[PDB]
Amino acid sequence: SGKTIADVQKSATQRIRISHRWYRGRRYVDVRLVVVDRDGDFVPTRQGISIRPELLAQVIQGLLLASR
Amino acid sequence: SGKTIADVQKSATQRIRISHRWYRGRRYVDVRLVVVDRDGDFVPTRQGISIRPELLAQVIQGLLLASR
Ligand SMILES: [Cl-]
Ligand SMILES: [Cl-]
Ligand SMILES: [Cl-]
Ligand SMILES: [Cl-]
Repeated sequence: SGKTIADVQKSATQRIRISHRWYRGRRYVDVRLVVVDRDGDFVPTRQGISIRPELLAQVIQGLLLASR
Repeated sequence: SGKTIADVQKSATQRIRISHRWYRGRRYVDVRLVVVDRDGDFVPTRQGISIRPELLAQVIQGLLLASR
């Protein structure tokens, strides 16, 4: 599917995965909750968002604003 | 409810909203697709992630790395 850029460990069972995912000729930044399933593998969930490259700077500035 | 920090305009009917949200005493940073239900009325979808403040630096770093 997508190439993993960063895996941020939330807990023993959960991570936020930031990946590049190509779709129909555009490279999205996918930010997604991945959780360990009954087999023990982390698997992506539907709790995630696709950021096209032109919005990525605004999203980062938003997170900086949200920092304390 | 939560407090909106920044909205990133994605399409006419969509934004990526960065907000503060709380569970009882605990603050989180939430990044979420919001979309219209009724006219100009932006409701939150399950397409989003919640980040305790101590993970925010790693999410920012991932996103920056994803720009490359
Ligand atoms: Cl898009
Ligand atoms: Cl783009
Ligand atoms: Cl968390
Ligand atoms: Cl924290």
